[PDB]
Amino acid sequence: GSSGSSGTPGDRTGTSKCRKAGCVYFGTPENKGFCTLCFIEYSGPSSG
Ligand SMILES: [Zn+2]
Repeated sequence: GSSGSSGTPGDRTGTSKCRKAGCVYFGTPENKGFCTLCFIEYSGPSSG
């Protein structure tokens, strides 16, 4: 039950999309641009 949401539902999601290009989710200023998902990977080691 939102008051008047124009865009997409969420709390402290952000206005700009995730820094990454191949990412549908949105990004955040706290995650240095990246989104919740990426933000995690950023720290964790990636392979392939
Ligand atoms: Zn992302």
